[PDB]
Amino acid sequence: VGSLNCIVAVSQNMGIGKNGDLPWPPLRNEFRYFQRMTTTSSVEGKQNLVIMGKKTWFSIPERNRPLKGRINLVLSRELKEPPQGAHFLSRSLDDALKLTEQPELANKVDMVWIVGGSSVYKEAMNHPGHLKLFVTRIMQDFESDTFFPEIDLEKYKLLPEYPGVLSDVQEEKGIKYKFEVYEKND
Ligand SMILES: NC(=O)C1=CN([C@@H]2O[C@H](COP(=O)(O)OP(=O)(O)OC[C@H]3O[C@@H](n4cnc5c(N)ncnc54)[C@H](OP(=O)(O)O)[C@@H]3O)[C@@H](O)[C@H]2O)C=CC1
Ligand SMILES: COc1ccccc1/C(=C\c1coc2nc(N)nc(N)c12)C(C)C
Repeated sequence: VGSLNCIVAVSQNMGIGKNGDLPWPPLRNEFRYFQRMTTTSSVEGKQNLVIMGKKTWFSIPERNRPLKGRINLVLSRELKEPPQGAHFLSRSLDDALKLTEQPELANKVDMVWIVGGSSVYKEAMNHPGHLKLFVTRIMQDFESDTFFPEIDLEKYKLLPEYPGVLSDVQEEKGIKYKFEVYEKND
C-alpha cells in the first residue's frame, strides 16, 4: 500500500462543515481538485482507497456515492455492514489501515486518502508515521458547526510546492482560496 494522506477544504475560522454540507457555496474547480487528487493513482493496476466517517459518507449526494474510481471505506461502530454503495466498513482507523494489508486489499490499494470528518482527521493527524495533509485554505470566515483539528506546525512542514498542485490564489463565486500540502514523518 502506498502513502497515507488527508485532504480537506477549510475556512479561515477552521470550519469544514455546517448541517452536513459545506459552509461555503459549491466551488466547482475546488471539487474537481479533490476528485483528481484522490482518484489519481501512482501505480498500474491499483486504485486509491478513501476512508471516511459515517456522517461524511452520507453527506455525499446519494447519486455521487460511492466516489467513483476509488475504493470506498466507511468507519462506524454502529453500522453492521457497509452502507448502500460503499465497499468496506471498519470500526476504527487502525482497523481500516490493518485491513489494507489483508489478502483482499494488499495488492489493490495505492494511496490511502482520509476525506473526513473531524474525528477521523484528528486521529490520523496524531498517529505516528509518514503523513501528508492536502489543505485548501478558503480565505474567508464561514459559519460552521464542524472544524478541522489543529495542525501542529512543529511536526507538519508546509511544502514550498508540490507537483500537480497550483501554488497561486484561486477564486470561484467571489471566494479566494489556495492549495497547500503539509508533510510530517514521526
Ligand atoms: N473538506 C471538507 O470541508 C469536509 C467536510 N466534511 C463535512 O464534515 C461533516 C461530517 O463530519 P463529522 O460531523 O466530523 O463526522 P464523520 O464523518 O467523521 O462521522 C462521525 C460518525 O462516523 C463514525 N466514526 C468517525 N470516526 C470513527 C472511527 N475512528 N471509528 C469508527 N467510527 C468512526 C462514527 O459513527 P458511529 O456512531 O456509527 O460509530 C461517528 O458518529 C459534514 O458537515 C460534511 O459536509 C466531511 C469531510 C470533509
Ligand atoms: C460534501 O462534500 C463532498 C461532495 C461531493 C463529493 C465529495 C465530497 C467530499 C469532500 C470534499 C468535497 O470537496 C473537497 N475539497 C477538499 N479539498 N477536500 C475534501 N475532502 C472535499 C466527501 C468526502 C463528503
